Amino acid sequence: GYSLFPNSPKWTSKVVTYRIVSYTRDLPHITVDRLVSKALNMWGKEIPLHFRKVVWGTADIMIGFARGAHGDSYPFDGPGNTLAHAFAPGTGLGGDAHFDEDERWTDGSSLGINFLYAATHELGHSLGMGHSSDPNAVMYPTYPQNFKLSQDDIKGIQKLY
Amino acid sequence: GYSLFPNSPKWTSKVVTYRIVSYTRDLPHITVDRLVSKALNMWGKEIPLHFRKVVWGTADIMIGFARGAHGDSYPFDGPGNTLAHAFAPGTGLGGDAHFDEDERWTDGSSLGINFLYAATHELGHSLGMGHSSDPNAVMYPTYPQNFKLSQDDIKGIQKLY
Amino acid sequence: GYSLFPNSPKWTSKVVTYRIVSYTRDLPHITVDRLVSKALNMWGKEIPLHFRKVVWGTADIMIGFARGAHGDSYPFDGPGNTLAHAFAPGTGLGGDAHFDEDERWTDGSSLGINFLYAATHELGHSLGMGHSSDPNAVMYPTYPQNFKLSQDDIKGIQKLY
Amino acid sequence: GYSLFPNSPKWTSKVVTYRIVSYTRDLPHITVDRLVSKALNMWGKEIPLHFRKVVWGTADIMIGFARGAHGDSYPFDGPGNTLAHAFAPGTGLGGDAHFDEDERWTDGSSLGINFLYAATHELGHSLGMGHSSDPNAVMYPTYPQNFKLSQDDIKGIQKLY
Ligand SMILES: O=C(O)[C@H](Cc1c[nH]c2ccccc12)NS(=O)(=O)c1ccc(Cl)c(C(F)(F)F)c1
Ligand SMILES: O=C(O)[C@H](Cc1c[nH]c2ccccc12)NS(=O)(=O)c1ccc(Cl)c(C(F)(F)F)c1
Ligand SMILES: O=C(O)[C@H](Cc1c[nH]c2ccccc12)NS(=O)(=O)c1ccc(Cl)c(C(F)(F)F)c1
Ligand SMILES: O=C(O)[C@H](Cc1c[nH]c2ccccc12)NS(=O)(=O)c1ccc(Cl)c(C(F)(F)F)c1
Ligand SMILES: [Ca+2]
Ligand SMILES: [Ca+2]
Ligand SMILES: [Ca+2]
Ligand SMILES: [Ca+2]
Ligand SMILES: [Ca+2]
Ligand SMILES: [Ca+2]
Ligand SMILES: [Ca+2]
Ligand SMILES: [Ca+2]
Ligand SMILES: [Zn+2]
Ligand SMILES: [Zn+2]
Ligand SMILES: [Zn+2]
Ligand SMILES: [Zn+2]
Ligand SMILES: [Zn+2]
Ligand SMILES: [Zn+2]
Ligand SMILES: [Zn+2]
Ligand SMILES: [Zn+2]
Repeated sequence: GYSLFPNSPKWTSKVVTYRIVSYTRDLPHITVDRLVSKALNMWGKEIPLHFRKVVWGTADIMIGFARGAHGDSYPFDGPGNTLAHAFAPGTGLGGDAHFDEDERWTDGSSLGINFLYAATHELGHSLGMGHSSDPNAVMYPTYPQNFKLSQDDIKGIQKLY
Repeated sequence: GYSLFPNSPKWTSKVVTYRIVSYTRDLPHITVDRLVSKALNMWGKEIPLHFRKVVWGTADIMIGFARGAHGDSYPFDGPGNTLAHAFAPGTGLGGDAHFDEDERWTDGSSLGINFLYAATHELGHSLGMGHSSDPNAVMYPTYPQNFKLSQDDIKGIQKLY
Repeated sequence: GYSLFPNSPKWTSKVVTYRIVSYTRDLPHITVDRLVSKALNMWGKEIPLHFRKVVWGTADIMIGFARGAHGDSYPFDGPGNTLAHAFAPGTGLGGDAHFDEDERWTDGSSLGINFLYAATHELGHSLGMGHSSDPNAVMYPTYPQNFKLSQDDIKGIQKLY
Repeated sequence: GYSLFPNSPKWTSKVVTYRIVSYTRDLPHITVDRLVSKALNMWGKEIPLHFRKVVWGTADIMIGFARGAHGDSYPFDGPGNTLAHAFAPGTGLGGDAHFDEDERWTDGSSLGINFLYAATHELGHSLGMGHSSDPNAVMYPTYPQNFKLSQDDIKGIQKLY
């Protein structure tokens, strides 16, 4: 089933702040804001953890779109191959979720990777979820138009928190 | 000569809807709309199948331009290499035709891949045509300024429909 | 020294038309127009051949910038690697000169590949010049801020025309 | 510790001019101007060398952003891999510092490679500094939100000047 990160890293505070640092030309900013809130909320409603949005400076969870090298040890690689990545809870880069600007992202109304599903998978990592062996789980290692957390996802996040 | 898809998939309804979901900066939207209609019509006039254009939501044939990964298992790969792809008739991704935004497309007045020819080849796949061994056929596996369906193309599409 | 193309292809008419089909965001259109004229003129003043500019349809020498695949059998390849190519005199693609939009081009006032030098090298091919073994020649196989045709370049073009 | 370039190239004049030739869409021009001044000044305050900014033509130190091939023998390579490069003091390309437009650069307020740190490392090369074996040094070979020259950096630059 589900998995966590080596050593079960998790957010230790009752509240975790997040910030959408950069956006994509593929969608309106407000759309990304709403979808990010929804992705967070689907994990959030299952656990004793609260998220607070900030719009400047540093937050526990820094979310953004970027092309190529962007300040961490995992530069993006253009169209295709890697699509996004996120880091387990912790200080610094810990918890951050990055999306490769060189793909095509959609709110479901156009062609593209479904951003809501992608954000839910990545933010799952940002909360401490590893990959699942259950094909129905959002945390399954491979990639949406209509979904919800699977029982395995809920079981895993509740186990961690 | 011509070929179909393994198991002869084809549209079973008298009418098939299509939608141009995303466009290219290389051309005016209306130009893409017209060229898509023409490509469809060249296959359409030869068979008992009708196409209806829609401009929102899902249609049987979803047509669009995209860079990199875009929601299916065949992400685009930047400039060069793969130029486009389309799927045989069926539910979901079936029938869809995608074009790589990282190439240069033309209506024939500039440098670029001839979009009308490319669309006619891809939509051929969207209708259930495989590749032909006849060099004169639009469905020949390799890539326009002035063409029409070859006798092999017509023979194949009529055989399927 | 200099070389021509296998079989000495050359323009057989007294006048050769040319058209700048597509431009680059790196420079003003008029700048590209002027630099192209200058590149042509440096070869032109040495031979009994005249060039006439056209701004629509097809011309003997079609000049343009493009990203990735663009209608011929040599798609561009993104930043780096191939920078441009041109074809020996002849019908169709013959004589055409293409420049990869994924590099940086300059009129000499910024960072970039010197477009005047690049255009002079490519249009050399468009006129029937092959590569030279003389390092001073514009037609040397490898890549400008201040130059003129070398004696080898002049000797070669005059030999062909 | 620190290293210089083979043969200790260095600026021999009391004053060295610099010009920011091209900018990045990632940041305001003035921001790049300020950060470049700061990077120069951190090396400058430690040595008997003065920098003068120019805004046209050629300067000893030409600074700029570029995609792909850009006029030297080291074309950039798209997102990832090489991020930037600079040349040791000397005529022509000597002293120049180039940054790959295909990455993401930041002033520290967004996602991206920290431009101030990157500029300080590259301009270090432009002044004649090689790579250091000291992990605390800005000149360490690998890649920022809050830094200053390390004692090794200062020792090295003072040794050269
Ligand atoms: O997200 C992933 O799993 C992998 C790499 C990765 C990120 N965080 C990790 C934590 C542990 C191990 C690996 C990772 N990125 S990917 O580009 O291969 C990717 C894989 C799966 C999905 Cl669902 C999506 C997306 F973008 F759609 F969310 C992206
Ligand atoms: O269209 C093609 O054949 C191949 C891959 C492909 C798409 N659908 C298929 C169905 C079956 C088998 C392969 C395919 N794309 S390609 O990029 O190699 C390509 C090949 C041929 C042409 Cl004509 C064009 C274009 F874009 F011009 F239409 C593209
Ligand atoms: O122009 C070239 O030689 C090669 C490939 C090529 C084009 N035409 C040819 C005719 C015969 C043989 C090879 C070629 N392009 S390249 O990108 O390797 C290139 C090589 C040299 C120069 Cl000078 C420039 C530029 F762009 F600056 F003009 C480009
Ligand atoms: O800057 C570097 O070291 C290498 C290549 C290089 C440039 N100048 C050199 C002089 C000698 C030897 C190698 C180099 N560029 S890199 O892209 O690998 C790179 C390496 C380290 C840093 Cl810190 C940064 C940046 F951009 F952040 F400044 C870039
Ligand atoms: Ca963090
Ligand atoms: Ca990617
Ligand atoms: Ca479909
Ligand atoms: Ca491609
Ligand atoms: Ca021609
Ligand atoms: Ca290239
Ligand atoms: Ca210099
Ligand atoms: Ca790069
Ligand atoms: Zn990242
Ligand atoms: Zn994952
Ligand atoms: Zn696709
Ligand atoms: Zn095909
Ligand atoms: Zn070409
Ligand atoms: Zn050449
Ligand atoms: Zn450079
Ligand atoms: Zn370095």
